[PDB]
Amino acid sequence: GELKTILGQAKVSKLQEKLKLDPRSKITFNDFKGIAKEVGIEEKEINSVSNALAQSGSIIYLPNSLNENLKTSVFTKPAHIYQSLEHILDI
Amino acid sequence: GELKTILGQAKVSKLQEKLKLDPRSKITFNDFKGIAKEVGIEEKEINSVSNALAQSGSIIYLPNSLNENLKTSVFTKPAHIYQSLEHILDI
Repeated sequence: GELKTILGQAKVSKLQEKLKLDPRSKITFNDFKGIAKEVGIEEKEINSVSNALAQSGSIIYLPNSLNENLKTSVFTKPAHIYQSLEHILDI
Repeated sequence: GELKTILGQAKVSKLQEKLKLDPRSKITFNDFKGIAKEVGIEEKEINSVSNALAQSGSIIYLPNSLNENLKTSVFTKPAHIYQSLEHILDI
């Protein structure tokens, strides 16, 4: 199923590109779902895609957080957050 | 916790930026593992990180492919592959 795998991945790549163009750096998870649907990602796959993007460091999305804000927020440009955190904690 | 999750993700973000700057567009999984180790990702974590990067569309990695070339190859700049494939097949 190499062809099917690649073509589905291509949609998430488009999602990554669109989050890059978007000037927002923090959006709601509902906002994120809408952008994912714009590039053709099916509803039943959005949760899985959000998890893959978080584990790959492409977004920060912390649905298990008890902080009400982080729980429903998607950070779409997390490189700045990673770099800032390692700077201020000197690690 | 949120902080450990973010700092773990930061390593995979660093891996993505190393792969972007590497002149090669196709590397062995062995070489991929080595670059990941350079940024602190252990061999114990590599399979999960590669799954997340593949599902995110950040790499193409088809280890179960029967084509002997693809099964050990990591495509580190797949954006051009996605574009070409959708173009030549007209969706």
